[PDB]
Amino acid sequence: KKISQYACQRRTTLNNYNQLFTDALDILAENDELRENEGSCLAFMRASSVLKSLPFPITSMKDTEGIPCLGDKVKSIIEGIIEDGESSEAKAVLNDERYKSFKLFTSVFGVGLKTAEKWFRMGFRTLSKIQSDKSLRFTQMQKAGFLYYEDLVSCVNRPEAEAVSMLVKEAVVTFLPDALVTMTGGFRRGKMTGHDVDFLITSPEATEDEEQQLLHKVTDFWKQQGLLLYCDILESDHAQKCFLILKLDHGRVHGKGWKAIRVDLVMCPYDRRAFALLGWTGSRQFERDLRRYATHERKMMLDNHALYDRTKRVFLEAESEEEIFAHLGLDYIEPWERNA
DNA sequence: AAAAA
DNA sequence: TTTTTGC
DNA sequence: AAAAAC
Ligand SMILES: Nc1ccn([C@H]2CC[C@@H](COP(=O)(O)OP(=O)(O)OP(=O)(O)O)O2)c(=O)n1
Ligand SMILES: [Mg+2]
Ligand SMILES: [Mg+2]
Ligand code: NA
Repeated sequence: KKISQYACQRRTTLNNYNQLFTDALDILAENDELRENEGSCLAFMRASSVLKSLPFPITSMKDTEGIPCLGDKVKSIIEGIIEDGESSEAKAVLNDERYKSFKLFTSVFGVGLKTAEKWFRMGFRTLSKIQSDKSLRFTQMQKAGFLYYEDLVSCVNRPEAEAVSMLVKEAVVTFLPDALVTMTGGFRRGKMTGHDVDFLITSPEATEDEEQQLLHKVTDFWKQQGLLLYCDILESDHAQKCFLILKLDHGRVHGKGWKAIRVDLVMCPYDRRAFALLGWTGSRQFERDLRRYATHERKMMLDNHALYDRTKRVFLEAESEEEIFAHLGLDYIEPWERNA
């Protein structure tokens, strides 16, 4: 069986037999993201992804024969881990002051690569020193990121994700009773934890205006209940979406009595719900490779809204994810097998 | 950093 | 070798 | 007026 270089042609389940290798490759990838080396970052993410798909652990260099996305640099890293159970390259990154600061600072909601680099060059090394500084000015996103830091840093579990699903569905059906709400992201792929809870909302009978107002109505409703801790709505991925922080009462889940949860809502037109569901189910790596496969192997363009055939100069229709896979000439990969 | 063009 | 990497 | 939310 020839392992494909594309995550969309691999079944990647949550039982990872090569976490010793992939934890090291994930660290090296993250460091290349920080050093703005996009190419080397992507090569380590693809190597890590292919090893996550293996149905067995790598125990010798012979085991890497025929595996794609493993060049000489990556094979040197694997060799070193086989040697003593550790990666000297990943260990050097874990001890690097810039890397430590970037991981720590970007762990705050509202802090990305640019702000983390700025704070590092200002001489900041701890979150306590950043928060207590009287000259720094924080965005509304960063204020929320610091205020709900401990809750957001400890990730969401499945009872919490299910409790959030109930809250989202309850709010959405009050303004659109025919609306279909689907939990997407990691949790749809069978993950037991996640940094956030994502939802795809669609309605078969809503108007263009009704579709536009739903996220504003749902967030105003939560604001009135005192459950909206943060809200950023992006007007109509070109679909209308919102990045939220919701107050999840402990009583709803099967101290302060509540937990701050990162929630993302995406609203899409009913017809395009298969493309949106596919795009928002992920994983990130699965999505990139789906689009890369479509471009390089089928001369097709795929995105969260549509599938276009560049040769035939026609858009291809789909009522399900299965139909999208069939258009692309791919065997159907179940959501729990997309953990690339 | 790896594979395609 | 140069180009591409989710355009 | 970037910058984050990727
Ligand atoms: N750079 C990205 C980020 C997100 N997504 C898509 C696919 C994953 C989906 C979910 O967004 P995330 O929450 O960032 O992904 P995740 O699977 O849900 O991871 P987590 O469980 O940690 O939230 O959106 C993507 O295609 N590319
Ligand atoms: Mg998610
Ligand atoms: Mg998300
Ligand atoms: Na962040």
